[PDB]
Order: sequence, then C-alpha cells, then structure tokens
Amino acid sequence: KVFGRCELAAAMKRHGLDNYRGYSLGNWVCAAKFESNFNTQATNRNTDGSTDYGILQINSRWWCNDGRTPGSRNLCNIPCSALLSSDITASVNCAKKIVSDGNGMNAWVAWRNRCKGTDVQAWIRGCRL
Ligand SMILES: [Br-]
Ligand SMILES: [Br-]
Ligand SMILES: [Br-]
Ligand SMILES: [Br-]
Ligand SMILES: [Br-]
Ligand SMILES: [Br-]
Ligand SMILES: [Br-]
Ligand code: NA
Repeated sequence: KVFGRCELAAAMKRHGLDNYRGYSLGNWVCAAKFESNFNTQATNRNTDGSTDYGILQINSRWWCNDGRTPGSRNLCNIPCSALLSSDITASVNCAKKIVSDGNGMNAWVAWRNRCKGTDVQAWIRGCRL
C-alpha cells in the first residue's frame, strides 16, 4: 500500500510512535518517506547477505528471520514478511526495540543523512491532527 503524507502520520500516532524515546512524529514520517516513499512493500538487499523490509527497512541480521541469513539473530521474534503488511503494527513494535538498543534513531542511515537537523515538522504541515 502506498500511504499518503497525512495518512501515514495519523497511523504512526495511533500506534504511540509520536515522541517515543524523544523523537517527534515528523522524524518518523521523514524517515519513512526517504526509506520507502510511503510504500509498505519495499525491500532492499544488503552487502553481507541481509535484507531490509518494510516502510522503515528493518534489517534481518538481528531483528527478524528470513531464513537466508546465516549466523544471525531474531531479537524481535518475528518473520521478516510481517513487516510488509498494509498494517504497520509489526514494523512499529520492532522499531521500538531497535531504537532502544543504545544508539537511538541513528540505526537508520537515511534518517541521519536526510532528516537529522532539518525542518521535520513540515512533513506534517496542513494535516488534521
Ligand atoms: Br509527499
Ligand atoms: Br514534528
Ligand atoms: Br537465517
Ligand atoms: Br534467495
Ligand atoms: Br536471538
Ligand atoms: Br495502519
Ligand atoms: Br537517543
Ligand atoms: Na535473522
């Protein structure tokens, strides 16, 4: 599913992602735009054999299990395919544990390079919240 700008913002807020661990709602919406272009069915392969899945591109080396990553962990205890659904519940819950491992939202390379230090509130401008 291809989400709308204001549509995805409302969905993230309903799941308690807004200001989770100190990161405002505009930060998560900016990260989803450049990681996925608001597309829940996005997948991308990595160098070491791992793969990123979903609207936030969660990595299979530690967090989910796709059955093709030798010597990896499944710390979120979930199949990677669950992060591609039209419902964003599984991506949000695992993202909360990822952001709690000690490095914050710096685990997402796209956020650090394209959202960190910008006008992130403009991504929710005009929306009815
Ligand atoms: Br847009
Ligand atoms: Br914001
Ligand atoms: Br595996
Ligand atoms: Br394969
Ligand atoms: Br494990
Ligand atoms: Br949803
Ligand atoms: Br932090
Ligand atoms: Na894994």
